[PDB]
Amino acid sequence: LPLRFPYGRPEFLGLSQDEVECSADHIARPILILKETRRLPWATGYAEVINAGKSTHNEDQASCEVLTVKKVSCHYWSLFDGHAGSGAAVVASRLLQHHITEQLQDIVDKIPHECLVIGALESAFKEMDLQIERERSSYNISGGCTALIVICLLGKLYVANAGDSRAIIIRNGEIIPMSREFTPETERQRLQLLGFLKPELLGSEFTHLEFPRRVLPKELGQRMLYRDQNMTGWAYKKIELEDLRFPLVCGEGKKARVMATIGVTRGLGDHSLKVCSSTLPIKPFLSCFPEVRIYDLSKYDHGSDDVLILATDGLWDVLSNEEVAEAITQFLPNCDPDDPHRYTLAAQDLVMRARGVLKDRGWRIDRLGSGDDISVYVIPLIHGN
Ligand SMILES: [Mn+2]
Ligand SMILES: [Mn+2]
Ligand SMILES: [Mn+2]
Repeated sequence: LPLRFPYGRPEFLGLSQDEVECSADHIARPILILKETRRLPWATGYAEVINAGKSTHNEDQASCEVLTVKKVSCHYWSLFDGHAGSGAAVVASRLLQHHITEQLQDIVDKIPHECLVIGALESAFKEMDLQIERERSSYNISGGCTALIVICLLGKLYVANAGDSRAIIIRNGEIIPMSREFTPETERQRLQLLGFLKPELLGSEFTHLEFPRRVLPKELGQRMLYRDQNMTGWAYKKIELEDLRFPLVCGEGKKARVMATIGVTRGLGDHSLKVCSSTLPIKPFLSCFPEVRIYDLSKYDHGSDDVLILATDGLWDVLSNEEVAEAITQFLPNCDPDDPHRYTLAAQDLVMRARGVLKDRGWRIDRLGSGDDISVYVIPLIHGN
């Protein structure tokens, strides 16, 4: 089938086709930034690298614009971390904002108003999914992608997250988390519940229960700790045949997985994803619905160095919130607070601090660099006062 949109890098980078090829160098790993002569809304800074060489395309995508919800002005920043291809990421980065605009036009003025714009976003994500499900048949939309977006609507920042990217606010050196990551660990109980009530999704290969280690057949009938979908701690249970299957949810942290395949549990796409060497679908245990978090901009007067950082797992997998905050409060004093390439250079710094430098034959931050794609938005919160 033909692609739905041609693969590329975020539009606002204004790249020629040859420049895109020139950026896909797994060796050089150029850290593409926004041009001096191309300004983004709020003077937002963006920086970007390609993987170390695990996939020939940069499967991260991003886009941002000022949209107009009329029967009006809504700032939009988006970050999509694609996997198993680039179709989802590209499509979502071109059409989600339109799904946002539409779902907003329906509520453009005893339910608080913020609950309608939240509901607008969760409805929007659901219709970006679906559209990817129908057009999957007529277009090549490969893989899936995590989606993290923020809109600005009437002085409130809505950060909607569906994936493992992360958005934090640094306000006077204080880090304010504006998203939470969605993993088998943070979301075990939603999954185990679904395995129990809809057992055919486990299909006699997975148990909805969870055990502290791999359950051997020599322990068949022994007492052993387990965790159930409505449990937080652990209890014993006489191991009983069915518990020899592979555990639906297993691992610890960046080790945790659902059905030994995927480590992130929300996002878009992946309608066809099945377990390795199985006919078992995966998308049931997934959710396109984001968690929206709100930030009222008028409740505080922002300096020049009070930023909103959006990055994909490529950054947060190697650097800590703290580490990021430090490196950003330490970089911005270097640039004239009136300079607008400021934040583009802050982003480029973050990317550099995570990409690393190619040592003997590896990338090193004597800690190791990041080999995932890295995309970083540094949004200045002064432009919202
Ligand atoms: Mn990816
Ligand atoms: Mn990740
Ligand atoms: Mn990634």
